[PDB]
Amino acid sequence: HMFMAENRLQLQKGSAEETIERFYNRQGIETIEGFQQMFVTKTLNTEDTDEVKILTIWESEDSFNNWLNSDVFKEAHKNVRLKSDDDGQQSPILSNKVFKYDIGYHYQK
Amino acid sequence: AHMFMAENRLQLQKGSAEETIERFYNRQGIETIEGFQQMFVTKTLNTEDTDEVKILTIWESEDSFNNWLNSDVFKEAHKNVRLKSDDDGQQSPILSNKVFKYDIGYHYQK
Ligand code: HEM
Ligand code: HEM
Ligand SMILES: [Mg+2]
Repeated sequence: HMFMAENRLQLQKGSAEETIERFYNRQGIETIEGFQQMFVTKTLNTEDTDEVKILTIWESEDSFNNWLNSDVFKEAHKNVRLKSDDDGQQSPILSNKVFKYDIGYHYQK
Repeated sequence: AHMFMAENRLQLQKGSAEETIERFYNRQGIETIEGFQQMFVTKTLNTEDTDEVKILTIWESEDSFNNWLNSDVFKEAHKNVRLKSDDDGQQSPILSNKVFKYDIGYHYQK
């Protein structure tokens, strides 16, 4: 079975679009053996905080862990700040939460 | 134009995720919809008292999804689906569902 890891970003209202633009060019995730796909989504119809989800699809959980442990993961996140960080005041990113999934079925037309 | 994702999130009785996922192996018309691209059916990995299965559908547009939602094939696919809360839902492990909708701002394929 494939594996999915989600990073769920809790953002200030209206900041989804500027946040998504940060994901346009790859920073090495694609070099990890077992990486397959990524989607970056904006949750529609939110009334409070904006929500952006980063969905990554892998041949296995092991592949994902390999990326978490990689230098490219660190490089991609080096200038990322939460609003709570000492130098993070201007960041619209409030928090993140990671979700993990077994992919029990996939179909493509 | 951006792809669109619709999610149906199922809250399930503990232990019923795998049997529920098997119900999605066979297509029931969604593949005939103009704009339909992909589906993923997932089980959440956690320590909660209920199982959670998500059905993620990926479309060329929200319009395409709306067409499917209102279609005969949607009705056909779901005609025998019951919730535990239904009068005739005794054999159903499905406690509830909730729909979520997303704009896909970016996609990359290796
Ligand atoms: C620790 C909290 C995290 C925050 C606040 C965060 C936020 C961000 C931001 C803002 C970017 C774009 C960076 C830039 O401007 O160059 C990024 C990159 C990325 N993040 Fe996170 N992230 C976190 C951890 C994670 C985790 C745990 C995952 C696992 C799914 C993840 C998935 C990704 C991916 C796939 C990229 C693109 C990587 C690449 O192209 O190589 N992030 N993250
Ligand atoms: C009314 C609440 C719903 C429940 C309880 C439910 C549950 C189910 C179940 C158990 C199946 C397998 C059918 C079978 O056993 O033959 C199914 C089919 C399916 N459901 Fe739902 N569903 C609901 C509405 C939705 C919605 C709103 C979506 C939108 C994402 C969706 C997406 C799908 C898809 C893509 C299939 C496969 C259709 C095909 O192959 O043609 N469902 N649903
Ligand atoms: Mg808004």
